[PDB]
Amino acid sequence: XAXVXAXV
Amino acid sequence: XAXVXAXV
DNA sequence: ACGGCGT
DNA sequence: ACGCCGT
Ligand SMILES: *C(=O)c1cnc2ccccc2n1
Ligand SMILES: *C(=O)c1cnc2ccccc2n1
Ligand SMILES: *C(=O)c1cnc2ccccc2n1
Ligand SMILES: *C(=O)c1cnc2ccccc2n1
Ligand SMILES: [Mn+2]
Ligand SMILES: [Mn+2]
Ligand SMILES: [Mn+2]
Repeated sequence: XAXVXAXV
Repeated sequence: XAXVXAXV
């Protein structure tokens, strides 16, 4: 759920 | 995650 | 269920 | 010269 590199 | 030049 | 960078 | 995540 976090998007810091993927944003799932 | 660090932004020293890119800031991802 | 997910992965990324440039000055 | 630089490292981080939650629904
Ligand atoms: C988002 O909150 C989140 C939390 N845990 C994960 C585990 C694996 C893939 C993606 C995830 N996203
Ligand atoms: C994004 O691509 C990504 C990859 N690895 C991580 C590890 C810990 C927190 C955030 C991250 N983001
Ligand atoms: C941020 O903490 C971070 C860590 N590792 C990376 C590797 C590749 C591109 C971006 C990154 N960001
Ligand atoms: C920013 O553009 C950038 C490029 N290369 C690096 C290498 C090591 C630490 C920080 C960096 N920042
Ligand atoms: Mn990964
Ligand atoms: Mn580079
Ligand atoms: Mn977590």
